Amino acid sequence: ADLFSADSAYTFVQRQVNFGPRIPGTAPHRACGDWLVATLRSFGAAVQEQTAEIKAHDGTMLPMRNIIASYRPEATGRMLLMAHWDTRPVCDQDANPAMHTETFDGADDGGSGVGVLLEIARYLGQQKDLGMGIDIVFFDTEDYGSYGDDESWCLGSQYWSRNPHVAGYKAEAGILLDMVGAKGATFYWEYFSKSYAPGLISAVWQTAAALGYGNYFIQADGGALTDDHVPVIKNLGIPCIDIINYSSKNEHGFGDHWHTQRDNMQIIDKNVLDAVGETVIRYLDEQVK
Ligand SMILES: Cc1cc2nc[nH]c2cc1C
Ligand SMILES: [Mg+2]
Ligand SMILES: [Zn+2]
Repeated sequence: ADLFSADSAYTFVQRQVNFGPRIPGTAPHRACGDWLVATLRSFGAAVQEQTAEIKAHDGTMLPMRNIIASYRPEATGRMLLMAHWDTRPVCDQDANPAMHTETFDGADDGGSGVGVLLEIARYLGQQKDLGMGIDIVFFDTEDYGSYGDDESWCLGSQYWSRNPHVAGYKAEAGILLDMVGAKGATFYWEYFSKSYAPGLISAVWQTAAALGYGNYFIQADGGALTDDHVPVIKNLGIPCIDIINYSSKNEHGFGDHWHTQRDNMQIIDKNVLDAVGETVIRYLDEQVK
């Protein structure tokens, strides 16, 4: 199956990275956001932006910019796809205490999910007579928190889930992609995903298995990860899963590149992007019925 161009997704990641770090409040962030909006529109999506001024953990006032792209916005049966598009300002997990004040590319952490969903949006824009509405949401200000302070992360998704772009917004299911591009990635059952959306997690992991991606989508418990999907679950009641590279066997749970200078384009593996994208596209295809 090649409904999902791995080369194209890779290129989308590289473009994001070549803007420079998409750090909230900086010029590369603004330019990359403009480009994301324009690209989604070029793929036939109706795109709107949700802006707000939000207070970070350190009092910094961030210009949150969520990006919402919709196909068939009038349809009542909807599918939701999510990723965060900001970059963490500092790679304060670098295994070199000197780099805890510098910037990293966020190729996997932010770039990968956005790239996969941009390629999926291209695919969808080529479809005529979609069977369901589809919303692609790029959350801002996901990666600006402090460790141990759970509420300081996922600010864009908190805001959107508490203030959706349409009153009573509902989708049948939600899929969040987070760090879905690194070589050797392992996608285990994230706890909140399986606890609140067991049917969706089963369907997606079995879809991946059927496609030959059981080496990436492992049918075993992973971590309990408070990601952008949890506010959506809690405040909108949408069953959401999180496809995220994480393993308790990793020193940090997340890949060793996470929040280091090594989260750059050299960590990206086209085959991982392809596994995730082919899986998600096949699931969508079998849901628009
Ligand atoms: C702490 C944390 C950091 C992240 N960075 C990208 N996704 C993330 C998810 C969590 C839960
Ligand atoms: Mg493919
Ligand atoms: Zn991060």
